[PDB]
Amino acid sequence: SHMSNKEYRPTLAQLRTFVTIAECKHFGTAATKLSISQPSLSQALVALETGLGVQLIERRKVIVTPAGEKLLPFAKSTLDAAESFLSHAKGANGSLTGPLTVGIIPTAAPYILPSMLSIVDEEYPDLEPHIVEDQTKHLLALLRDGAIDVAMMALPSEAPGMKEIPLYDEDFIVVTASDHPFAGRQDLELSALEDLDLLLLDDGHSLHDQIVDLCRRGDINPIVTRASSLTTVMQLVVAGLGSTLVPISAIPWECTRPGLATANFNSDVTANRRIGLVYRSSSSRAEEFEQFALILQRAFQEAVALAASTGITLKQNV
Amino acid sequence: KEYRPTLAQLRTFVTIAECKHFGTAATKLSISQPSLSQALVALETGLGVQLIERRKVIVTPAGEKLLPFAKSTLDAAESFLSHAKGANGSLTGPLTVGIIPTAAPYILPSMLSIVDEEYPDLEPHIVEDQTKHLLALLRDGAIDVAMMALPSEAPGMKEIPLYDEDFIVVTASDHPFAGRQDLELSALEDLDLLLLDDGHSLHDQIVDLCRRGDIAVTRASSLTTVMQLVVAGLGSTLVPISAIPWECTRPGLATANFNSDVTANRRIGLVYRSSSSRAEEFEQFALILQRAFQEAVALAASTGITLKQNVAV
Amino acid sequence: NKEYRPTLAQLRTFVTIAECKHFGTAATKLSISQPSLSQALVALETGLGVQLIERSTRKVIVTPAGEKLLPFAKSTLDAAESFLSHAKGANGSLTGPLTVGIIPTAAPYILPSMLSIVDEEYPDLEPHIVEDQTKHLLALLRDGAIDVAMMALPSEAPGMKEIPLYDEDFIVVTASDHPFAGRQDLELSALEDLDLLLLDDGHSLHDQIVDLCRRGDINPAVTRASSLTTVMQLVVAGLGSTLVPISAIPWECTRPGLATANFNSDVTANRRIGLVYRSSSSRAEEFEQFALILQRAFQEAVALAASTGITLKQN
Amino acid sequence: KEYRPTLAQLRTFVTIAECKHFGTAATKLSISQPSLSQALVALETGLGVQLIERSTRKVIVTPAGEKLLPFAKSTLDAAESFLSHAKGANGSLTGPLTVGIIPTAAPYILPSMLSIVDEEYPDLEPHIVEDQTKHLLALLRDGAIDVAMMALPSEAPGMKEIPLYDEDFIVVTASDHPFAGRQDLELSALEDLDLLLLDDGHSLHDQIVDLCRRGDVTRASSLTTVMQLVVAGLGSTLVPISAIPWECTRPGLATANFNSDVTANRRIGLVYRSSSSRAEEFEQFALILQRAFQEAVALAASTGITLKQN
Ligand code: NA
Repeated sequence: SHMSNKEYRPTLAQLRTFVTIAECKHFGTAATKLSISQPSLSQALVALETGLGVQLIERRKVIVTPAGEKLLPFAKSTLDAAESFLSHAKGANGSLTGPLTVGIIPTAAPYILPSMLSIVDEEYPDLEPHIVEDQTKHLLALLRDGAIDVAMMALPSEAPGMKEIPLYDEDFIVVTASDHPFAGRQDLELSALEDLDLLLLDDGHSLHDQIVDLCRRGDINPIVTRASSLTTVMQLVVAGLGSTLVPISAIPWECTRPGLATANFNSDVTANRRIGLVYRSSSSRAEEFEQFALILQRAFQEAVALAASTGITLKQNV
Repeated sequence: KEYRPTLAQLRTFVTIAECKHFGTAATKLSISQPSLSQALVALETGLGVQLIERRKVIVTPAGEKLLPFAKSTLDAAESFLSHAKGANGSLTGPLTVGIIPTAAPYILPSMLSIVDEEYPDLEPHIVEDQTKHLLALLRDGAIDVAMMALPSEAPGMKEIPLYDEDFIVVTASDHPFAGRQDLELSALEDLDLLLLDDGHSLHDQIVDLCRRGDIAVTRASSLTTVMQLVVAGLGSTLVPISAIPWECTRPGLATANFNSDVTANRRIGLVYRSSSSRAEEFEQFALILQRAFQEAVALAASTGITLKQNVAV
Repeated sequence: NKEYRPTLAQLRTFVTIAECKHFGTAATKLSISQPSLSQALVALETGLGVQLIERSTRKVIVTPAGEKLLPFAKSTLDAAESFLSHAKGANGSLTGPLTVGIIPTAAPYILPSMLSIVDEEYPDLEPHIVEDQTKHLLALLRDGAIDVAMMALPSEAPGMKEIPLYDEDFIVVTASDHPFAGRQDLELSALEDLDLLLLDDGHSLHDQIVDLCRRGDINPAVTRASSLTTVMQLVVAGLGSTLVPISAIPWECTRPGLATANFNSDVTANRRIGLVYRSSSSRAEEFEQFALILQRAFQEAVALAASTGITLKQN
Repeated sequence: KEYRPTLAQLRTFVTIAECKHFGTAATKLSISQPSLSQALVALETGLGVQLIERSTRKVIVTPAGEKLLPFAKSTLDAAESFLSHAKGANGSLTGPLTVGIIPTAAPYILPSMLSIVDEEYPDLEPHIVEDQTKHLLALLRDGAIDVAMMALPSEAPGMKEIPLYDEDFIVVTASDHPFAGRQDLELSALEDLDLLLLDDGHSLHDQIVDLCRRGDVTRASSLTTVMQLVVAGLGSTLVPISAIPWECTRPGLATANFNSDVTANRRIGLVYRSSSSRAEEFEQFALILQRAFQEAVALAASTGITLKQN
C-alpha cells in the first residue's frame, strides 16, 4: 500500500462491488446482484485494489484476503451511512415522507396497524414506516435514546422530557366463556368485577394496571397463571379458567373465536383507556407528528367500525 | 415420648398458609372447619409455637420460617407414595407448566381439554414466558416443567423430546412466492423477513435457517402483529404450523413451503430439573403434549392450506 | 383402597427395621412393642399394596421393592426431623436459613464483615448467599427463592418493601500516569474527558455511571466487562478510566498501576443501597434487624477503604 | 436503477455548507467552479430537494440542507475511515481486533497479554469483551467479535479452534480446613468438601461438576465472592492456577492439590469463524496468548504456593 495512489478516493460504486463480492463469494452472482457485467465488476474491483495498493479478493471460488476481511466492516459502514443519507432525504423535504419509526404498545398494535398502514400506503406513499411493538417502559427508553420517533401508548406517560398528543378514549369490554352467567349482559356495575376470576397479562403491560385500577374504584382486589398475550388469555377464557377485559379494537381479532361471549358495564360506568402519541419535546417535527395523530384517530374509528361489524354489542356511554 | 407432628397436621398448616381462609382451607382438604382448627391447634400446642394469627388468616414470623420445612416434608411424602404406586398412580394435583409464547396459544386448547376430560384431578397452572425466564423459573422451583425448543443448553436439566414442528412461509397474497411448495433455503435471501424480537427462540431459529442457506428496525413481540405487517406488504415471515388456523387465515395472506428435501422445523421438548424424582409423571405429561400437538396439526390440516412435506424417516 | 396416605409413624417403623436389621431392637428404638411395630409395618404394606420386608423369619430382609422405597422413606423422615428441630428456633430472630441476594458490585466487598457479624451475633442463622444482577434478584424474590435482596434503590418493583441502608460514594479510578491522578476537586464535567470502561448493561453500576454523565453532559463502546477486576486490568493497561463504589477500594484499587480521584464536595456521585423484600412477608422486624447488620458491615468496609490511605469523597 | 448520491457530490455539498461561498468551496476541493456547480445541481436534482440558497451576499443552507448535512458528513467520515484503514490493512496484527474472553480467564491473562501487545504489536488496537461462553459464541457468529478465548471443545459448528494450553486447577479452602496444604488428594476427596461454585452460566461450574462425576443454594457470579465465602468457612472451591495471585493470597485461605496421577485441568483455546481468511494472524495471536499464560503461571509460581505436579 505504498503503491497507493495518493489522490485516489474510492467511490460508493466500488465499495458496493467489493462488499457484494465478499458476501456472494462468486463474481457472476455478484455481478447479477448489481445488474452489471462480469467485466464491469472486475474493472471496479481492480480500480479499487489498484487505487488502494491492497489486494482485497484472491481470484475456483472467491475468497476475501486478510486485508479485505479487515476492511469489509469499514466499507459496510460507508454504504450504510450513504443509505441513511438517501432515506433521510426523502423525509427532509416534506411532511410524512421518509422513515418514521413508530413504537406501539402490544395491546394496541395489531388492532390499529391494518387501518393505519392502509391509510399511509394510499395517502402518504413516500412515508416508510417502521414499527416497534414493545411495552411502555421500553418504548419510553427508545424514545429518549432516539431509536424511535413517536410512541403510541396510554396516557399519562409520566415521562418528563415528552410531549403528548391525546388521540382517543378506547372502551374496554368484558370477555367470558360462552356459558358464563354475564354472557351478553349490557348493564354490569363495577362491582360485578368481584364475581370474575380475572386473567390478566403480567405486570409489564399497561392493560394489567388499568384493569387493576378499575377494580380499585370498585373496592375489589383484582387478585399463578401468567400470560404474555391476549390470544393466550382468550384460550384460557374459552377453557373456563377465567374472564378478562380487552380494548374494543381487539374484538374482531381476539373475541370472535368459538367459545367466547362478551358483556358491558352500564352507561354510567367509565371503563376505558386514554391512548396518545408521545414524542421528545425537543423534536422539531411537532407538525408532522400532529398529522400522524390524525391518521391514528382515523385508524381507530375504522377499527371501532370493524368491531361494530362483528355484531358484538359495544359499550354505550351517556 | 415427646410430640411429633403428623403429615395431616402439616397439610393443614400449609393449606391454611396458602388459602388465607379457614373455610377455603377446610374445603380444599375435604374436612370440616372444626377438624381443621383441631389439627392446627394440636400442631401449635405440640410445637409451643404460634404459626397462624387470628378477617383473613395471616402466617406469623415463625410460621413463615417453618412453612418451607413443612412443604419439604409433604413433598418427600408425596414422592414416596408416587414411587410406591409406580406407573398406575397417574397425574393428580398441581402442575405448573411453563410454555414458550409461540407454542402456548396453539397447544393449550387441546392440552387443556385432554387434561380436563382424562386427568380430572390434575390442576394445571400455565406460565407463558420466554425461554430464558422459563429456565430460571425451573432452576428456582417456581415451575415444574417447561415446554420449549431443544436443545435447552441448560446443564442441570433433563429433556424429553416431544415432536418436530414444521415451519411454513407466510407472505402477502400478491407476493411472487405465494403458494410455492418447492422453495430452497436460498429463497430466504429474496424475502424481507419480519421477525419477532431477539427474546423469542423463533427469531433465532429463523436466523439459523438463513445461515444454513448461506444468507433491522421493524420488530414485533407477537405473531399476530407480524401478520398485520405481512398483509400490509412490509415483509414475509415463517411461523410454526400449529399457528396456521389462528394467525394465517386472515384476508391478504398466502403461504408457501420449502421442498421435501429441506428441513425447516423446530424440535419441541419438555424440560425439567434432573434432580427431580418425578420423571415418570413428567413422561406421562409428555404423552399428553404429544397428543395435543397432533390435534393442533390436524386443525392446521383442516384449513386446506398445503403443509410442508418431509421425507418420512 | 385408593385413599391411603402413609403416616410418618409407619415410615419410622419401616426405616428403623431396615437400619437396625432386628425387629426387637427396632421396636425398642421407637419405644413401642413388637406387636405395635408389626401392626404399623403391615398397615404400610397393605396400604401401599407392596411387601417391604420378608415375613417368616426373625432375620430382617428388605424386599427389592423395600430397597427401592427406603431412600424416599428416609427423605421424608429427615424432612420431618428438620421441621421439628427448627421449630425450637422459629420464635428467635434471625435464626435458621436466610437466603440473601446481593448485587455483584456490592457482594464481595460487604460479605466479609457481614458474615463475621452474623457468625458472632446470630450464631443460629444459616446464611445462603446468591450473588446475581438486580433483575434476577427481583425475580428470585417474587418466586420466593430468596428472602431478601441487597441492591440499589429504587427497585421499581411492585409488591416489594425497601429498607434504605446507606449512600455509597463512587470514586474515579485511572491509570497511575493519568492527569486526574490524586485530584479531589473534580467537577461532573470531568467525565467528558474520560474514556469510561463500564461493566455491561446488565449491571446497575453501568446505568448509574451513564446517568451521572447525563446530568453533566448537556444534550448528548466495544470494550465491556462482566467484573470490576477485569475493568481494573484494562485501566492499568491505559485503555480507559472508570468509577467504582468506595467499598471496592481495598479489593480492586490497590493493585499496582492505578490512581484515584474524587469529585468536589458539592457534587453528588453515589448510589443508594437498600434491602428489598416481599411486602407480603410478616418478617419486617427480622429484616429490619438484618438491615442494621448490613449498615454496620458497610461502615467496616468503609473503614477498610480508609485503611488503605486512599482519600475518599467528602460531602 | 434510481439515483444514488456519489461521495463527490456529498463533498461538494458539505464544503459549500462550510465555506459559505462557491468559489472558496471549489478552491477547497481543487476543482473548478463549474465542476462544483454541476455536482451540486446533480445532487439536488437527483434528490428532488434544494439544499443551498443564494442567500444575501453569501450562501446559506436551506432547512432541508441543514437537516441532511450531519449525515452527508457521517458518510464522508465513514469513507475517510475506510481509506485510512486501508494503509494498515496488509500488516499482520495491525488495526482493530476484538477479543472475547471468558470471565474466569480474562482478569488473569489480560495484564500480560495487553503488555505484550503494547510493546511488540504497537499498531494492534485491542478491544476486549469479557462474557460467558454462550454469549461469546453468539457474538462470533454475528461478527461482533473476531476471536474468543474459552475452554475447549467449543462444540460450535462453523468454528475453528486453536488449542492454547492446559491450565491446572487448585483446591482452595479455609485456613483451618483439614485438607489445607495437602498435595496428594484423590478426586474422591471432592465428596468431603462443601463445594461453592460459580452459577451455571460459567464453564468453570460445569468443569468442577464433571470432576466430581469422575470421582464418583449459595451461588456466586465471581471468584472473588467465592473466596469471601471460603474465608468465612461456608465451603471450599477450585480455581484455575492463573487466578492464584489475584484471588488466593488473602489471609484466611489455604490451598491443596490432587496427586500427580490425577488430571484436573481445563483446555483453553482460541476460537474463530472457520470462514475467516485470517488464520495466519489468529495463529500469531494464539502465540501471544500462550506467552501471556506462561507469564500468569510464573506469577502463580512466584507466590511460593505449591502448584499441581503432573
Ligand atoms: Na445483635
